[PDB]
Amino acid sequence: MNIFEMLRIDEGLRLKIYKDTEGYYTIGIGHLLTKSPSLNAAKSELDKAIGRNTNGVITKDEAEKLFNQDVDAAVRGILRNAKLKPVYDSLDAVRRAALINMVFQMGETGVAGFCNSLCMLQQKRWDEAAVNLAKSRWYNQTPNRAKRVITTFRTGTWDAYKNL
Ligand SMILES: *SCC1=C(CS*)C(C)(C)N(O)C1(C)C
Ligand SMILES: [Cl-]
Ligand SMILES: [Cl-]
Ligand SMILES: [Cl-]
Ligand SMILES: [Cl-]
Ligand SMILES: [K+]
Ligand SMILES: [K+]
Repeated sequence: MNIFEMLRIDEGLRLKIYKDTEGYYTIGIGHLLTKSPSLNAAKSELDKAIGRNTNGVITKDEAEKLFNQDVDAAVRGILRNAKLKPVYDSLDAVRRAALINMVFQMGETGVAGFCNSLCMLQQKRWDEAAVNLAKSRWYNQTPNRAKRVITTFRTGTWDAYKNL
């Protein structure tokens, strides 16, 4: 297991535009296109992202290219973020993947909204952090994914992604 495999499990793979869990047009492995309700706006964003006129359909290779860019940008963003970098740097590689997963799903600003949990993680109070992480909109709206991510933070293992 690694961050790519983990996010592939949590995000799926779809080659046509679809709506994510929040109703927003997305493609590939969780590549958000736009929050606009306009499908034509989403199709325009897709063509810009891929560099050709796609009409809403891409190949697996193209989905994986966007995914690699998105993972890279998430990590680089964490490192540029004065709130998230110290916590990231304090963690082992498995827990780092859980943090990247959260940032991929909700963005840097959203994860910075988890400061109470982030402090507990930085202090390596793993069970306390896990309890606090679940007191969130995130957990309520995507509980199965959140439970996997939280187990990864609690244990520092890949156990939640083993049967999957
Ligand atoms: S998210 C709140 C913050 C933490 C965790 S306790 C810390 C890394 C120490 N950081 O400076 C804050 C104030 C942003
Ligand atoms: Cl892009
Ligand atoms: Cl296709
Ligand atoms: Cl708590
Ligand atoms: Cl879920
Ligand atoms: K998804
Ligand atoms: K995403």
